[PDB]
Amino acid sequence: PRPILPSVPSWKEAEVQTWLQQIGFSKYCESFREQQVDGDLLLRLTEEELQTDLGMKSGITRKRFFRELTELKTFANYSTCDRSNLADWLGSLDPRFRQYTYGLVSCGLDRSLLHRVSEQQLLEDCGIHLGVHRARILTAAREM
Amino acid sequence: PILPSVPSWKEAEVQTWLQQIGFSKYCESFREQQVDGDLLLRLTEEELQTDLGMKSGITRKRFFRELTELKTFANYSTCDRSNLADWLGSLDPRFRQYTYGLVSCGLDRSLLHRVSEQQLLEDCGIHLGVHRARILTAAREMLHS
Amino acid sequence: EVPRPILPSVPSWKEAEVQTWLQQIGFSKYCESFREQQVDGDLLLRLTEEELQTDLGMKSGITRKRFFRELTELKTFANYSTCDRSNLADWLGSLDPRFRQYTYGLVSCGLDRSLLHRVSEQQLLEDCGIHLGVHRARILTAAREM
Amino acid sequence: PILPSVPSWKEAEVQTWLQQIGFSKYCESFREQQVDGDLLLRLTEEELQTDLGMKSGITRKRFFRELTELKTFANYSTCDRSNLADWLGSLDPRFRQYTYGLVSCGLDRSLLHRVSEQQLLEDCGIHLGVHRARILTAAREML
Amino acid sequence: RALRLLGEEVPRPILPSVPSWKEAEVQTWLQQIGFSKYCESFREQQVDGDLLLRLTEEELQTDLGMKSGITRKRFFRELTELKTFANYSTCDRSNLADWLGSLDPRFRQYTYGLVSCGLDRSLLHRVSEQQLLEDCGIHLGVHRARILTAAREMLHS
Amino acid sequence: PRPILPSVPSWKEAEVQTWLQQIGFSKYCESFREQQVDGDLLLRLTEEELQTDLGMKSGITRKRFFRELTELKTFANYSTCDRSNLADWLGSLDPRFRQYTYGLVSCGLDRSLLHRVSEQQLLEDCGIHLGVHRARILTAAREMLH
Amino acid sequence: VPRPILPSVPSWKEAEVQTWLQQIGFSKYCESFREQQVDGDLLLRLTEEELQTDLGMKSGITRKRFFRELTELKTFANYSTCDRSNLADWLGSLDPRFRQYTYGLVSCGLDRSLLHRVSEQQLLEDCGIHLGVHRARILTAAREMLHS
Amino acid sequence: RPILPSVPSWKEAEVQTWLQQIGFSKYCESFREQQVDGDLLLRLTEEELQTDLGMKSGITRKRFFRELTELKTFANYSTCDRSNLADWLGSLDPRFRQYTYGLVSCGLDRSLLHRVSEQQLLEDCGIHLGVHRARILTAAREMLHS
Repeated sequence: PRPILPSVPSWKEAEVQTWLQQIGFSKYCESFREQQVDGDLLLRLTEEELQTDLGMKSGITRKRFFRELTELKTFANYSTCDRSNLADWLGSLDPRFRQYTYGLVSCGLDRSLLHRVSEQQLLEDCGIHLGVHRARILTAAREM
Repeated sequence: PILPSVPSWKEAEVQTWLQQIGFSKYCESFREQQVDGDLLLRLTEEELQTDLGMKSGITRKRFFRELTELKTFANYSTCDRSNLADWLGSLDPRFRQYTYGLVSCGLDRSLLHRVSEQQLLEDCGIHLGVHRARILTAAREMLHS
Repeated sequence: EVPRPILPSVPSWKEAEVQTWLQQIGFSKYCESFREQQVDGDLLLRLTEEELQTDLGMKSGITRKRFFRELTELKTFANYSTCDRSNLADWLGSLDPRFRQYTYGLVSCGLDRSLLHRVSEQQLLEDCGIHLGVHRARILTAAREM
Repeated sequence: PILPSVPSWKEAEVQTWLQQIGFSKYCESFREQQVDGDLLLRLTEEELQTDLGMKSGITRKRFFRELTELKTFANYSTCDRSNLADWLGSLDPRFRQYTYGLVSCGLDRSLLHRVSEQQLLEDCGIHLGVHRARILTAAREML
Repeated sequence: RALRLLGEEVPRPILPSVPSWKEAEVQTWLQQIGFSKYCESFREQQVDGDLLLRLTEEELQTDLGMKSGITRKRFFRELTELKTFANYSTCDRSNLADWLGSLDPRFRQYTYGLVSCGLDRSLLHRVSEQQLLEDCGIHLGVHRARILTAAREMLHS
Repeated sequence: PRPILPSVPSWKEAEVQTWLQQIGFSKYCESFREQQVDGDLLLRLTEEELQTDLGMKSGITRKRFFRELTELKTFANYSTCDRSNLADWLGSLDPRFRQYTYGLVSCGLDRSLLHRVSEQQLLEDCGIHLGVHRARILTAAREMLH
Repeated sequence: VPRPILPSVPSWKEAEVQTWLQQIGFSKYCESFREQQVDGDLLLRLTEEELQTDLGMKSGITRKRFFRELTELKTFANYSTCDRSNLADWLGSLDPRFRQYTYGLVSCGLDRSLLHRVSEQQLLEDCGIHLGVHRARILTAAREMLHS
Repeated sequence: RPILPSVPSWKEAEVQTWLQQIGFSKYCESFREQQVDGDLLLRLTEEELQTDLGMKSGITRKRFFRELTELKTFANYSTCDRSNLADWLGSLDPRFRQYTYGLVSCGLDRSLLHRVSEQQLLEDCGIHLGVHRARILTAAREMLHS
């Protein structure tokens, strides 16, 4: 079935490899192995890195990949890196927002600091690309 | 007739559709690229040209003509809780095509009032200004709770 | 010497009628490209400079100008009844007969008489393909009254 | 004499004119490209260089010098219902050359007042700012 | 009485009617100024008085084959002298030459540029900075500013 | 004798070499040696230098590298070059900010000067790329006792 | 009248330019300067671009050495033939080093009376004064000049 | 460990000796070929170092500038520095002494310094650190004149 609370931030190369198999991306196992992609790097993967460093030339294939990564990010356990439980805060707003947890905690944001965050920061620093999402997160952050 | 549940389509249903619209030539590319319903609905000019090998702008226009038809008469119920499809359709039947674009950003009826022109263009993929403006206008004259 | 039929239902034209028109206007040389690219009425009415150069192989700007001269004539005298419920054709024509050529551009965006008042300059240029500023300005002005 | 009806010229008359002005070398290109009166009047720098193969900027300048003459002394009556030709000419004989530019956008005397500087440049092909400004000024005060 | 125009250095004739010059007179002038090397190019391209007066950096480099910026500068130095002392009577009905000359003798060189756009004394008051640069080919800002200033302070009533 | 926090500013080529081995970047030992990277240069290393001069072509590899370097920078002993103890000031704000110490002291900033620092300075001169971090550091700097 | 102290560079011919190149250790470039027909006027107006592309001086360092010599020459040159209003002494009074800008200003037809109206853009683009510090000083002093 | 070296007056030979002392003998040939003397050494840019002197590595350039900054910090500028800007800059911060030649080359002195802008200190005088620019500017506005 579908894995329950995987601790992706603490994943090692081997766990990333397993996940690539499960989602039907075995073709890319070699690249990910050579590049030594662990949990931290997987969560922070960009379009650019995927295309140039991991050899995923097709925009459609990349879209499929990010579709899977988004799913993983949505259901991951962030407890090692998420002391204030931003995951649950984001999830309460909309389950789909949970995917942004690692982006926020990687900049050192927590519940208490969230109120002061700017739109630019959510886009550039936290990697929230959808305006709709940014706006909703911003709004809710100002009112808690 | 029956409206196809394109959001839930798999590669095989996409392959069938390509045949029906006279694009059998492209079946192999779509198979290789593993285009399912979700990816079909979200297909861009760029992806069509570069990743699927549809070099001609005219051919791409023909393709989008067919895709727009499909999108107009698709069943979105699995992914469209608030029934944005009918809201769009009531404005103009041709706007139903934008359903998946809106629900893919997590918009629904309640959130629609707050949407910006930039958001409709960049996030939702509504390319025609005329359409954007009409959708924006009608969204502001909704229920604001 | 005007191509026959006059007052044609270009929106409903198929490849064959496009082919016939190309012959009549002395562009037989391009029949093959139009055939290969499967240009019908709808696509002919929406044809761009870019598509004409790249996809249909009309390399000369002067040849493209000759082509658009003919296409403008066709668009000016075409029957748009199937696709133009609000009769934008007559509205445009009343302003200036030459403006009737913009009918398909306006109806293809889903504009009609009632919506026209709200249209912007950007919309007329980008969405409706009205390239001449003079024309855009006149159409815009008249739209803001109705 | 009588001014030639350049708007109605066919390929053959364009060919004749090229010979007369000493541009015989370009007859073949003009023939291949099927340049008639309408296209001759609307010819751009770009078309002349790329489509007609006139590589030299100096040669193009010589060509436009001849074309401007032709435009200045052409008969526009078929296409110029409101006689913009005479209006332009009265301002400055040299402005008659812009007749076809204006009538091709569907302008006439009555509409002229509403024209903008951008429109005269982009739509009508009036490249000299000085000329644009004078035509604009006079158009607003006939209103 | 600083008249070096009666000097041996200065190309003959003095006060030439350059607007009416034909290829042959252009050829003669090239010889006098030590640009014989370019005679062939100018002949081939059929440069007459009107084209000589209107010549641009671009035409000089690409169409006439003068690849060096320094050589072009030398050329324009000579052309500016010619333009400064030329007779513009055929083309300058309102005597813009004298108007420009009264401001500064070296501004007379702009005469053909101004009359070529259809400027005259009466119209000069309305001229813009853009027009002097793009239409008249006055490249030096200092010159543009002085001409502009003087034009705005003209009596048109 | 072994110190807890390493004195990276005083490191020589040999200590840099050792560190590369420990973090699994032995592959790059040669490049670092040829380029004569010491502690000072290691602390000041940029993306560009890492790619072009040290031959680390992969953006993923560079990310792994900087992940290790950030840790080193966070826990380094800066006492030789940090007379006013900006390290502890930054650390008090957030332990993760200690990584910016060498950036600040390399421009000649100290506690007394910190109040005057601008956003542009923190970005261009000090190399603080994260907006969130800049803003927090800036805020705290303005509200200091001069 | 045989040897002058301050050289009349504006009136120099090719031959005097050639001699100067030899003296400053740039004999290697004599042929290029000869071929390009560089006289005093052109020497004084030489740009970075012309020096690199037309005269073949590829190195930025070599160009810097060249301009170091040219700046000296420009600073001490006699401009009397072309400088009626004595802008040279005006510039010199501000700072001796600013005398090097004389030919740049007189070549645009500036003089003392016109100086008050000059703009920063003009000093940079038309007169070739590249150092902002120099432009600012010249601009400041020019604001206290009397115009007509 | 040179005491007050008169770098502005240095000839090719002294620059060569200096290169040897700092472990850059590899670059002696290029510096010789390009005829780098004291004046050119003090005014050297990243661009000239890369393109004209063949120092391809950014890291090597950084090492070089580290040495040059040291030399500039300890140099005797008396030939070119009549108002003793060197001591004024040094009194502010010993690390500012390195900017002496940049300032005096533009003809600046103690009395003029106040009129300089931040852009001028960057573009004309080659002061790359914003923090340094701002500190020099501030102190210049508050100084005692005659």
